Amino acid sequence: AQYEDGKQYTTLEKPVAGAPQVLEFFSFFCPHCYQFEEVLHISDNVKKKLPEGVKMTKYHVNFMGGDLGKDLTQAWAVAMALGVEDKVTVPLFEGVQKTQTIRSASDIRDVFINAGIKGEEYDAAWNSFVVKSLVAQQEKAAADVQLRGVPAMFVNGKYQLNPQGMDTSNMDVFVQQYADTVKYLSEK
Repeated sequence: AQYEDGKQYTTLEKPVAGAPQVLEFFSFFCPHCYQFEEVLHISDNVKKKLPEGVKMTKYHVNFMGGDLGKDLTQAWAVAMALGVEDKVTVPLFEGVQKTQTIRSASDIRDVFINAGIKGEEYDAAWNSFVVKSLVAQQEKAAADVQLRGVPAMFVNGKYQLNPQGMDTSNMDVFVQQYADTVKYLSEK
């Protein structure tokens, strides 16, 4: 057929109960994730095609970058709690990988301050248990899909996107296939 298990996607041996409908994993340290987000715009292209009543969820991962990697997962939790993901995603990627001016937790915070988030507001969120549980949720989700690498995307806790089974040709043909595959999986 057009969409095939083992080609555009794979099927988790162990489906995840109560998982987000569309779950993306990434790291601000991840060069392919930079490409995915800032050049290919995978998230946005996927969202433009998602059915009504389907939400996209995006989690950060710890295993790249040591202590700064975990700081970034905690800051991503802050971004989720404050609902400012679309203000900090680009300057966090560029700060980590382009300018490489993000080297400490304070440098991360600066990105939020510069983006208009009040210091008191960031710090309260940073130290909150709501953010601790969001960090735990992201870690839990990684365990549940038995995550081995980023970027990655899972649909309805049952299917894993398999970009190596898609075409690499035109980045755009690739992006369209990826987005088309997510939509197909969402309706499966």
